[PDB]
Order: sequence, then C-alpha cells, then structure tokens
Amino acid sequence: LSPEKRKQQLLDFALDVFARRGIGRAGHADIAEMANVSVATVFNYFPTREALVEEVLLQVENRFSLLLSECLDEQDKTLHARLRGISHTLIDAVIEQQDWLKVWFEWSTSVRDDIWPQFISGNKKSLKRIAAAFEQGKENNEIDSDNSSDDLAHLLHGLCYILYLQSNLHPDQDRMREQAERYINTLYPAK
Amino acid sequence: LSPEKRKQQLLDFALDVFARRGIGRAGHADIAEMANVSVATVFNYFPTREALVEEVLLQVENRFSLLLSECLDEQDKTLHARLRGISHTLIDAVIEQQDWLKVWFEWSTSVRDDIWPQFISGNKKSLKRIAAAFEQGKENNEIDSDNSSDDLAHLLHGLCYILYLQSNLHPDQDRMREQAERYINTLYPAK
Repeated sequence: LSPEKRKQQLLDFALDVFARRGIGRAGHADIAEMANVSVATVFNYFPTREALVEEVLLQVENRFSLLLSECLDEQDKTLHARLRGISHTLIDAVIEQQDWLKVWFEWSTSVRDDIWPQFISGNKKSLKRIAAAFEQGKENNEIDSDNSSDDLAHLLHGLCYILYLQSNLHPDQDRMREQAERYINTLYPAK
Repeated sequence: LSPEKRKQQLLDFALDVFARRGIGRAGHADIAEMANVSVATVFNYFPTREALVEEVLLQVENRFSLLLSECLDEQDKTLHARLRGISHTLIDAVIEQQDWLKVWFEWSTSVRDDIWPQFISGNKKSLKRIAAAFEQGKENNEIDSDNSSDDLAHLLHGLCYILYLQSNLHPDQDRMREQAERYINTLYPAK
C-alpha cells in the first residue's frame, strides 16, 4: 500500500506480463487485475501505455547494469575471474527464469520496433564498461592486446547470447558453468 | 493463381506481416488485405493462428538452411572463406531487410513460447553442419585444434547475433564487412 512499494509491484507485474506475452502486451486493466487494484490506480502510476513500457524497460536496463556492476567493480579480480562471475550470474538468471533477462534479449532482437534506439543507447554505457574491463586485462597481460577492447566487448555479448539460449535448453547450473568456461577460454585465450 | 501458388503467396505475405508486427500477432486479416482475398479465404488455407505460425517458421528454418548450404556446399573452400561468406550473406540480408532473418532472430529469443522447441530442433541440423566445417578446418590445420567443433559452431551463432544487431544499427556494407573480418580473426585466428 505504500506508494513506492505499490509502484514496484506494478512494475514487476508488467515485467511479468511482458516476459510472458511480449513487450507492451500488457493493458492497464491486466496489471490492475494482477495487483487487485483499480484500473484508475494503475493510471495514477503510469498515465499512459507509453510511460509503462518506458519504465519497465528502464528497470530491465538497470538490472543488466547491476549484473555487470556487481562483477566488474571488484578491484582484486583478474579479467578471467570477472568473466566467470558474469557467466555465472547470467546462468543463474536463466535458471531462476528471471523476467528481466528474458525481456532484455527480446528487446535486443526487436530491431524494427520504436523501442530499439533505447536498447542501443542504454547498452552503449554497458559496452563502455565491459570494454574498460578488457582494457585493464590487457594492461595486466591477462589477454593479448591485438584485438580491440570494443570488439572483445561486443563478442562478450555474443557469448552471453549463446549461453542464454543454451541455459534455456539445459537449465543445469553445473553443466552450463562448464560450458561457459570453455567458451571464455576459446574467445579469450589466457596470456 | 492455383491453390499451391496462392498458399505460397500467403506464406510470403505472412512473413512480411510477422517481420513488421511480430510472430505472435493475429495476421490473418492483414495477410488477406495484402493478398486481396477475403479473410475467410486465408482461414481456408490456415485454419488457426497456430497453423499459420508453424508453417511460416518452417519457411524461415528452410531459408537459414539454404543460406548455410550455399556457403557450405562447395566443399573445396577453406574454413575462413566459408565463415567470410556466411558473415557477408548475413550482413547483406540485414541491409536488404530480409524478412526471414528478422523473424529467425525474434524466434531465437522466444524462449518461453510453444514455438521455441522447433527453433532448437531445426538449429541442431544447422549446428551439426557448421561443426563439421570447423572439424574439416581443424583437419587441414587452418585453425587450432584446441577447441571442440561444437563449441566453435555455437560461438559462430553468437558472432552472427552481434553482426546482426550492429548491421541493423549501421547498415553499411563496407563498415560491417570490416567489422566481420575483425570478429573472425579474434574468434578464429588462422593457422
């Protein structure tokens, strides 16, 4: 009933519907019925369908930023330990069927929708941070310097994509952690 | 228009509609208007939404297979020329805004949908073909033997995903072919 808790509950319900039915496939009435509140109440928190999609996608973007922030902001970790931590958190997000990550990947392939500039613009901040991790790895001679940090960062997103699909096919923590390590060793050979 | 030509035309129109609006949207009336036939006629060929989707996705699956066959069936090409050809064909499919490829990638991230097991079941005949290409490359000492052919094949899918997104951002043939070469050199260094 507290306003901040209500708003989060409504956002989580909309994200739930987006993950099940598709981004923007939630009516205010649908959200109202999940929250057992009135339609007027949902419109109080999200005056338009546009505002609801924008704020849900902002939450999704923030969750991805937080996933990288937890693994990349530790100061005493090699590049390969950081990559392992990212792969581990992604795998668990799949096994836990986390709605935000399912919407994140659907968002990424929505290339003809009007929401797709916001996917790109939000994720260049994440690419910048990932590239910084690869640059620090190069400085520490943990990987070779012959490939650009931007290319390495883009390739990490490609790794996350295949790890995402494979973890949905086989949601097995041990099996997928073993798979992630092999991918990382192939893509990012040690130095 | 004989009935089998009419059905193929409706399927091609359905692909157009699904690429614009999403695989999950009721397209019978939209397809009807594109074909200049009644919506009853479209339901004669596709009695349910589920039938229309399954048959469109089978066409999409076949189109990806034909891309692979065209790039893999020469059998005297080197591995890196095959990888280059696949990447170039993908880039041009984005620049030409080919509907089947947009739908293919949306299908790939539809992981909770009843349609996803078919994405996987068609994807393993693709993986197996790509894996064999990598194995032949390892046989001719064109790449390191250090990484399993199945892993290399999965990683190629991740490379295609990143190239797909970047080509949609920057549908610039020169820039994307340069980008693809860097990716191939990073993931699959020659010799």
